[PDB]
Amino acid sequence: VFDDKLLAVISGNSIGVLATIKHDGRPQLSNVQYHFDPRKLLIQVSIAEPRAKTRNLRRDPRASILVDADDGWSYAVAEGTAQLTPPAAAPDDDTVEALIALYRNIAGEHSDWDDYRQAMVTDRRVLLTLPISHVYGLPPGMR
Amino acid sequence: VFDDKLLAVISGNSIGVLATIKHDGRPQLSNVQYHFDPRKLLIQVSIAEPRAKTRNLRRDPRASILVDADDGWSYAVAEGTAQLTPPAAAPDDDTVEALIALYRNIAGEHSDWDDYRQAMVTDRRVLLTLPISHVYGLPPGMR
Repeated sequence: VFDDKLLAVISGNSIGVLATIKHDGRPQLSNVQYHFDPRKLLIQVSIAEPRAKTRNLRRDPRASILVDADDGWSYAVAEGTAQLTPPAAAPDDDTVEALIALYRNIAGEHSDWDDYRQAMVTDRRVLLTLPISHVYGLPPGMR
Repeated sequence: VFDDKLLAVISGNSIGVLATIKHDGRPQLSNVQYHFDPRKLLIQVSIAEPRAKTRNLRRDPRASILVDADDGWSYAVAEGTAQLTPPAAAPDDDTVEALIALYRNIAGEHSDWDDYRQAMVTDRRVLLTLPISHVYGLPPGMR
């Protein structure tokens, strides 16, 4: 279904442009760090619980992330309907535990897990899981 | 002021991620080459009529462009309402002249302007002018 060349771009990077839908219908853009599960074909990112115009994400979870290739203009865009965990509220709740696994997948073992836990709570962190439904873009070539 | 920091990010780059809105309301992402006019605070890009982004802009002109700072992580996002010229129809029309102006600003003096003129018509090129109405993001020093 998906172009392996585009999936390779996603696999060879760890940051991209996340796009969600604001109340007025306009996309909200940001540079985020992500984890890509190549078998389950899903992308995971950590965000603070949205507020104001960005909160619309809660009622319309359609999202996309653009990832840059290593050549001149190539890029891949993963599209899907995001699933969100409730915001982190306790240093040991299910959400934080899930965010610890995400951190491990993206950066590895943290130096002060206790600091991390409180940071997640202070930022009302949400783990956004985006199962990939559509992949498009411009595939890089032999180089 | 703070906006000056976001505008400096935009002024210091020539590529960004354009987000248009699909027929169904979902964001559509792609990258684009651009020229920033500090004089009128405009972002100018060359797009082809048949492309998805152009068709999206013809129905809903709202657009956003995210640009990375020189650190590749900090960024700025320009939000505004796109103004599109009709597609180049004749080698000497105003749309072509506007595209010649853009080419000079982005790449410099073309070797064969007559060839460029023909090319713009063949590709149904359009000049996208995005006056920056609002800017947001996390400029250097905030990440």
